[PDB]
Amino acid sequence: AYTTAQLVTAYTNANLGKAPDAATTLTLDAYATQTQTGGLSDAAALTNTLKLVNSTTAVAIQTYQFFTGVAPSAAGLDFLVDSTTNTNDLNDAYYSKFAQENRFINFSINLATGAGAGATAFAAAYTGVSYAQTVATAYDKIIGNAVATAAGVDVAAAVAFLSRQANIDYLTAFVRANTPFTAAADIDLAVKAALIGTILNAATVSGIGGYATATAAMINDLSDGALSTDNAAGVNLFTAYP
Amino acid sequence: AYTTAQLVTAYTNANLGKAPDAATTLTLDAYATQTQTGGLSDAAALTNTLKLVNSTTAVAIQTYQFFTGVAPSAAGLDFLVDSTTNTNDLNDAYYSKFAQENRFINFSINLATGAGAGATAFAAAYTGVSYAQTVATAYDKIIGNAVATAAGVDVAAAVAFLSRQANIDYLTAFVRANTPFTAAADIDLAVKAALIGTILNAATVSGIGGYATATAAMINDLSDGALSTDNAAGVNLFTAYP
Ligand SMILES: [Ca+2]
Ligand SMILES: [Ca+2]
Ligand SMILES: [Ca+2]
Ligand SMILES: [Ca+2]
Ligand SMILES: [Ca+2]
Ligand SMILES: [Ca+2]
Repeated sequence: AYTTAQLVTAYTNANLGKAPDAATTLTLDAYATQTQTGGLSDAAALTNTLKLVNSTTAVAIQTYQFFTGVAPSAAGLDFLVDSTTNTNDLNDAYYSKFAQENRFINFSINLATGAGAGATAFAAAYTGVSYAQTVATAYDKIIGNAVATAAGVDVAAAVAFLSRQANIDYLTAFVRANTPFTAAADIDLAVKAALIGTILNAATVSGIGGYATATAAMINDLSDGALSTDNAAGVNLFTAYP
Repeated sequence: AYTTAQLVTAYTNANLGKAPDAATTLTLDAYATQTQTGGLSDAAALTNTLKLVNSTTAVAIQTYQFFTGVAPSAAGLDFLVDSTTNTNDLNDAYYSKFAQENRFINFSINLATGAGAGATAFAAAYTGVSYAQTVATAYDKIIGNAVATAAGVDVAAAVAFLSRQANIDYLTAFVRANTPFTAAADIDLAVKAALIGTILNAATVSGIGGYATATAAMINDLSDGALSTDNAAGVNLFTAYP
């Protein structure tokens, strides 16, 4: 049985010091009183609280891992998610009109195709490969192929959907309008980045797959105020949370 | 848990020093990260890596064994698969437009009907025997008859399929067009060679049978850089890997 004042601290630390909106406070309060009456277990209530921190936090953990091979340190996360120093950060004014999806896509393009940390590596790895293959291989890296089938979702139908011509056309226009790229190679390269972003979203929303399960456990550890692993130059998800 | 840099060395040695394409690197990378998250066992990941070396390598091991009675030595394999000296080799320019199937057929005709090593022996063994019998006996030699039935595949339906008149007609035209044979006996002889080739393909793609299981174990041994058996004048599969 959690007091509503415990669920707010659990939410605050997950959001790295951003105190929840008036609306969500009411949501948390419901989760509290549903545990006092035994209509909800303890672990269940805490999971739902941390599900609300998806857009703000999970966006920074997951993308950093996929592109740079390592999730950001606690100190680093602070900077990306909720800080005094970064004027524009994930839970700040700049981003208040981006949905969940467009947040993932934003982060991806930043890290991948720019002067971002992942540019040089991602540029060499995904050169001269087709849209179809980009999606198929990435799907398996993130969500697993065996895991998805056991979970009951049909892989083939999903991969086909992501790589259909209509989808690719939509992104091409999107990337051309938004990003300052004009070269034919860089646009091609950025579209792939946006696709992987779309997959990361699709993963974190369903809870299936290796990436999603590890990120969940990192946020759980981050909940109580202190991050146990907290290597100075980044925490590799798959090492730390088996 | 394999690092993606381990799976590439495992692939490279199997391909005898040919470094994988950009596309396949992405495939291997997925297999790595699926072992770090425990959505895939270790042995399973390594098998799938070596499954990718089928077209290049397994083609040289299996055909040599069937026609000359012995798989090529490590030094020999180098020459056939990936070398400086042989301008045209299996993982080189000449063969880049042949599918898996047409590779098997190519190797078979070479070794069997030409001035190839197997010509004299294969010529005496398969003279004055019908298409039906050629297929039936070969099926049993390669895939086993008991083994296939236990595996659940119905033998009778498969053998009939391979020896139907339509199939024979297709090959006759194929052999006439491609190979420099004009005599009525040599064409007949080459068609049989092409049939056995087709069976070798059908074997290595399903994983059933004695030939396929032994070739798999030879490639596994070849994976780590050094071939244990490595007799100078050839390795007999069935002796070395029981
Ligand atoms: Ca803070
Ligand atoms: Ca701020
Ligand atoms: Ca902790
Ligand atoms: Ca070599
Ligand atoms: Ca060569
Ligand atoms: Ca060895």
